[PDB]
Amino acid sequence: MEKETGPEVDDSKVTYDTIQSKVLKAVIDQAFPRVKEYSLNGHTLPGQVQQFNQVFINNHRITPEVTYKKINETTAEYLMKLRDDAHLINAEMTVRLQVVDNQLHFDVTKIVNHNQVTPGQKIDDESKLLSSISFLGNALVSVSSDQTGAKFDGATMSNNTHVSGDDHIDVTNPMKDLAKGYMYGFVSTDKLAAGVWSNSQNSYGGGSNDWTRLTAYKETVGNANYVGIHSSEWQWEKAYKGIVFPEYTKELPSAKVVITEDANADKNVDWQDGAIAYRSIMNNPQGWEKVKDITAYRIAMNFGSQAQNPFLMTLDGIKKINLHTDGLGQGVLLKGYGSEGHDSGHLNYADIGKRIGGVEDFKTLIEKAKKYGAHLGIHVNASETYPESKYFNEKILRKNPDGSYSYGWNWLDQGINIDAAYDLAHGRLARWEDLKKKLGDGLDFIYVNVWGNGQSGDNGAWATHVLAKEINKQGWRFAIEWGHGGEYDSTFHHWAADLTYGGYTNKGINSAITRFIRNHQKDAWVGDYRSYGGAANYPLLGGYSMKDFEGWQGRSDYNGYVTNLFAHDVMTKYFQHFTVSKWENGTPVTMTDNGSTYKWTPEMRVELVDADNNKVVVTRKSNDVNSPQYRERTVTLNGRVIQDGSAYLTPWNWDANGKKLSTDKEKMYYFNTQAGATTWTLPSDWAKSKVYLYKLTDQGKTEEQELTVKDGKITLDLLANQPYVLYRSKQTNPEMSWSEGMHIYDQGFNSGTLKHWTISGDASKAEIVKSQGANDMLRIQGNKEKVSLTQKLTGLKPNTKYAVYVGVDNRSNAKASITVNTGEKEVTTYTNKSLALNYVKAYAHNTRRNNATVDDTSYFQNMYAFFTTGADVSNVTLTLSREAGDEATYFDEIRTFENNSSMYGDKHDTGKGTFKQDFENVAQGIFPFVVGGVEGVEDNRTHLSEKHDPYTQRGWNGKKVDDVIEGNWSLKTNGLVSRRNLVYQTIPQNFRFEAGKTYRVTFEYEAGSDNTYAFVVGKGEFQSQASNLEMHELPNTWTDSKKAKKATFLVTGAETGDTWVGIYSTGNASNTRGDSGGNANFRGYNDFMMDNLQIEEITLTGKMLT
Ligand SMILES: CC(=O)N[C@H]1[C@@H](OC[C@H](N)C(=O)O)O[C@H](CO)[C@H](O)[C@@H]1O[C@@H]1O[C@H](CO)[C@H](O)[C@H](O)[C@H]1O
Ligand SMILES: [Ca+2]
Ligand SMILES: [Ca+2]
Ligand SMILES: [Ca+2]
Ligand SMILES: [Mn+2]
Repeated sequence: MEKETGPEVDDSKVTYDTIQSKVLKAVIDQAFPRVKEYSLNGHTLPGQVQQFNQVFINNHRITPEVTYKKINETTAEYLMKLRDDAHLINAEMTVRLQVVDNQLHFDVTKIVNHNQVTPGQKIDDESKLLSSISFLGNALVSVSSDQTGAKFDGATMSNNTHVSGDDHIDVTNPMKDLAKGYMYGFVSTDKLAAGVWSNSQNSYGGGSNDWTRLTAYKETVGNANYVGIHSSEWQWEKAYKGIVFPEYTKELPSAKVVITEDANADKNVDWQDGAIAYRSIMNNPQGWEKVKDITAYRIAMNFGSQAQNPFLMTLDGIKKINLHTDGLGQGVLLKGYGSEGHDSGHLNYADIGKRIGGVEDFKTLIEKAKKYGAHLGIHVNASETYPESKYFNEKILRKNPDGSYSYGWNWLDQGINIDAAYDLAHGRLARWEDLKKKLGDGLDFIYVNVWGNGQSGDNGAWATHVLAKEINKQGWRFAIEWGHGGEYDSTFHHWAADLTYGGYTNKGINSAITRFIRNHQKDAWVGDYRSYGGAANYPLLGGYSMKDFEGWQGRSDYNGYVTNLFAHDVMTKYFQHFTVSKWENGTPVTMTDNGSTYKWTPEMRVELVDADNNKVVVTRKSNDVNSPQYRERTVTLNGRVIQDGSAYLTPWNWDANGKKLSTDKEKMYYFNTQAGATTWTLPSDWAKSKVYLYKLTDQGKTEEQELTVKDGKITLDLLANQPYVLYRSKQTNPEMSWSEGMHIYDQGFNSGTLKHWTISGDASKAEIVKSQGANDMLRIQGNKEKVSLTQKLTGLKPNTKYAVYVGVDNRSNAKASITVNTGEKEVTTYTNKSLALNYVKAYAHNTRRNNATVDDTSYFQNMYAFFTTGADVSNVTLTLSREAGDEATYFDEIRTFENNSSMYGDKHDTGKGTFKQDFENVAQGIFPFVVGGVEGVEDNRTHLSEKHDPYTQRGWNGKKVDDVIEGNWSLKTNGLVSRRNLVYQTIPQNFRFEAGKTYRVTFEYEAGSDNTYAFVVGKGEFQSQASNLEMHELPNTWTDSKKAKKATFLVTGAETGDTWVGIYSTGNASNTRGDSGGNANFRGYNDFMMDNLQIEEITLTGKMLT
């Protein structure tokens, strides 16, 4: 390339003015809100040196008619009239330029559209809206190739660990052309650096073209090249299908420049100085301050009516983590907080799940969690819905150009995507307000799943900012699924924080510039995941690594959850208590992974600081990518080593909510991923103190040991992958009030003792033991006489109907029982040997080997008693018992909760009399059935279907069968045809067919096809050597009937007491009658629904005999 030239500047017809603070002067044009040049401490940066007196309004070029007024020494104002008759533009906007110390503020302070526009109302011609305002072509700041050290540095969105989103461009003549959007952008000389912020929600496209609030341009002026940073275009009045959006969707355009000398004392002026200064002018995502102290994120899952994780139970999980981390902060995402659980009832945000304890228990969870620094969030969806949801309506549904439904997710039911723009234009905001009204204060975050993938149409920067603003207005923090989503407002990105998702192209934001700026404000980054290479091969700042133990994707590994907190998250969060001040890259390395060999330039040293002038230095131990030292760092705090390679001894001076700890509560955490002794220098305020070490377990601080301090040092030679904590004085563990609000003490056997139970019989026969997943359970075995354990049920309401269950896995033939005595009445339920394996994937005691009870299996199933309190609730007792037997019974999870079922002779209490299940008052699950093994351990595709006429019922969109047969609820199975396996079955603890007695079993059913499902009678444990079943294939219920059919069967209990009945998915092909895809799923060809179950003990007489 040859040296470039462009027109010189003739300013003979220009009148300039100046506005200035004490430190910064800006020369501004009186004709147009343009800054020619900035001066600070005798140094200069150009602005827009060549006049460009045009703006673009709705993408039309306009020469504004401008009048000017200098308001005061720092502030000028411009009235800009905008007229273009041919394009129906008739408007005016007012702009102010204001110097605030070393900042320049550009604000559109008033906009008037002379066309008639009413937010929320019809507009007959959308071209009458004032929809976009662009000042592209007027740089807010620039640098010239004639200036020493002229450079531009900008960040774009990249989620590929191999590809940095950052550009670093020397501003030279000649240079390559530049006309490109950026999220962040800095220009600098060797004397001054500038950064630019804008609230513009412009996009130039997806990927690296998105979130492009700035635009950088090269312009050649005389003999110099300038690179200028412009705000990208701003949005204003918008509509969807002629309906103007609500007023709150309009945000007045704003941009700021900040200009700085050296800001990190390294005696160089570059983009890093700009980035430090940029923190004073940037938007900050709402709730960001909380992020640095949320050390323990995880998901607690409910799904398919099962109530795997009742709100009050999650509080016990929080207490376990509080003990095990010694008071680190927590963030629990409640996936399935609403309706029947995860992916039920979407859009009705206020519908808090009733079977997990409803709004009352959710409020209690939020309140009691505060003292543990545990913040709750919920999973919501703003992109698709199901017929059951109150908000399912034809008008909200997304249609394709050909008129067909845009079908969404199919799992429990077939959903349909919604049109998010229609939704915004028709009262979406009110749904968040309804949830806020019902739930009240204290919820931390809303996690909006799926948004950003286009299912509901436009989910880009503007639409996401609007959505985030609705959520933030209720006082909630915004969180999102995708690494690329919600760049402006999000504080958490699930695909950044769960390192296992999506592979190397779909992770967090791969930008040193962006991470420098915002590391402390969000978990949005690239964490350590060696097999992705590039930025993920041991990032020096770490990066959030999320695991779970409460059922999400079948995750149950508590111990691995805790070790991962300490292996990745403690130091990640430590760094978030400081701001990045310096970032030094090393030499490029060559890596090979994921099918390519590529160059990567790694960070080698990162420095951070806080408001107390503490200094943290993180250094990679080697730039050699093939050395073990590439994946090691040292960390110093004011020069003192706190991490070196596999071990750290890190101070922690913040309580679980982030508040500064008192001196006597200051501590240090030790963790080493390897065996071996390590030696550490103590800080001066520890060097002469006594020091005590504790091993951290689910019981809190254990194995107290005073350490020997020699020459101000300590040496630690402890277990690998085991957290420890150090203090300068002896510490104890607090009372945890286990299971508070649940009417019993320590329902999950987490307190390490049984002393709060009254034990009758030989107490040595009852012990707390760990499952194969380390889940503590009550075990009774080897007893020659009855052993019972009793507690009072406390805090009950008088004259109230209740259910109680205990999870039970009985490996003995001996009777294992749950008994409630109300003071006035006693009810009891028992099981002999358990015969049904547990297939509920989100449930902690399913039969997956790694959370098996014993012998690699789990037969845990909920064993219920139903009772009613009288006038006096001071002596209501719950007893677990086990008659004599050699083998073990395991019990875990005692849940007592209001319930209004009437299953026993039309009465509530466990008792004699005809059994009936109308499904209208189910405590949880699909009682008296339990899900079978048809899908193995799964988020089972059988659940309680909820009525919403007409959408859930025959005829809507050609639906062949009703989701709900009678009342508001039925038992629905979605699409589980041709599986040759058991869909669900009774178990004797839920309904016992007594030996030698005969029962009439009746129910109503829908079936979409002939002989796809069968009513079956079995006994003992089902094996798919296959078990004998009595098989009754069921015809479809709609080709020759306008409603569900009634079925009736006689069943005599086998002498072994283990008879059961159920529904089996046959080997027959279903018939979708020429329909396919979403239509076929929605219409119910492959479905089965049951309702109005009745089981009556009878004596065979007369014609019953035939
Ligand atoms: C990872 C995740 O959140 N997936 C949910 C997402 O799935 C679509 C893509 N595969 C993706 O974004 O990852 O959105 C759908 C709803 O449209 C589901 O919520 C996905 O989660 C899945 O939910 C089902 C139950 O519906 C099961 O629990 C799966 O285990 C779970 O991954
Ligand atoms: Ca510097
Ligand atoms: Ca337990
Ligand atoms: Ca019903
Ligand atoms: Mn449903």
